Amino acid sequence: MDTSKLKPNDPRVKYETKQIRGKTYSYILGEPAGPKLETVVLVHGWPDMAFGWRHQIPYLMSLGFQVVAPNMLGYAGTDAPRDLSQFTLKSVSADIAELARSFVGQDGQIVLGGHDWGGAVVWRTAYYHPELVKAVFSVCTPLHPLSAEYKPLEDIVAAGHMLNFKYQLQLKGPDVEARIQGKDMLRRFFRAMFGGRGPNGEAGFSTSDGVHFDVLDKIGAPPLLDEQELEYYVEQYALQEAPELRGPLNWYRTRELNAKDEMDRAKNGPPLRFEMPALFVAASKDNALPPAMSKGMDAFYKDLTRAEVDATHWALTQAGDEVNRVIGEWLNKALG
Ligand SMILES: O=C(Nc1ccc(OC(F)(F)F)cc1)N1CCC(Cc2cnc3ccccc3c2)CC1
Repeated sequence: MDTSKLKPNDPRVKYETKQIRGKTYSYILGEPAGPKLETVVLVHGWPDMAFGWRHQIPYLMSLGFQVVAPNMLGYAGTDAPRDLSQFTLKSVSADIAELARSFVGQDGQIVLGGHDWGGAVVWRTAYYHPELVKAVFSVCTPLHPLSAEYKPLEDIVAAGHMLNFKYQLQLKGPDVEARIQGKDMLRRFFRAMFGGRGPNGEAGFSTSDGVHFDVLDKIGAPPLLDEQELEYYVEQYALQEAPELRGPLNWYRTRELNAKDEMDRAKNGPPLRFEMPALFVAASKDNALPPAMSKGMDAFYKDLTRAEVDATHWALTQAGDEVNRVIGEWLNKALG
């Protein structure tokens, strides 16, 4: 089988829509070679897309897995409700359960794979729905404990803490949504997000000030995306209603919301415990989420697998041939 990465609107996959929990959920369906072992749900992050697994989906299809990878809430052909409560990691965990059970049955079981914000989803979905996650893994994103207190992110960086998150302030703010609308800003925006730099090495994104709008006129075509996926990321992001990034940025506007759900579970609900197999693929140059943040991840697992790729936050495509190698071998022994 052709195990190369997925090309834009690749014929080796199905582009299907399925209504779940009130919204339309676009997804890609990558189907196995021969009789499937399992079904795998792949979850991207910000500002990624189901297409962000181009190196993984065909590889997992070639391993005999049925692969579904949905565009999440706010991204591409999936709906973006106005309700902030729909972008909480809980409700979206409830989404992934319904989309899974839409494919393997209510008693079925799934190998869950997420990354970035989707990396935080698949742990939540493994926490909320352990009836279903036979094996869960996350790339770049390590487990964060259930939130017990809510602090506005402004107050946390005002005391010098969590400065690696100071970009969500502006992101959650009106700036990125108001300034990046239409194919033209989105295109330059994606040059920025995927490693673009300007004539004097200005970066379109930094973890402290987020999107830099003054550089994005000057920023070149990206090292981690050819022209056709950059134009595929923009053709697909234009699917959302202007301002097209309300949904994609909405994943950052739910700090207090997720707090209320997890303060509930940190006090009443069960503790953060994973008794199903788990892989964690850290990316070395993930300037967004450093591999030190993984820290005391392992004290929450019966059987956790550690891994690390010398790569940026965009580990699915940069280190894709090394990531596919890592997930495959872990999947092979985790399921036996
Ligand atoms: O913003 C994120 N990723 C990202 C950042 C910058 C990017 O631009 C580029 F990297 F390309 F330059 C691209 C993606 N997140 C991904 C992981 C989420 C999981 C999470 C949730 N809550 C937490 C609460 C307390 C402690 C840790 C927590 C971690 C956070 C947001």
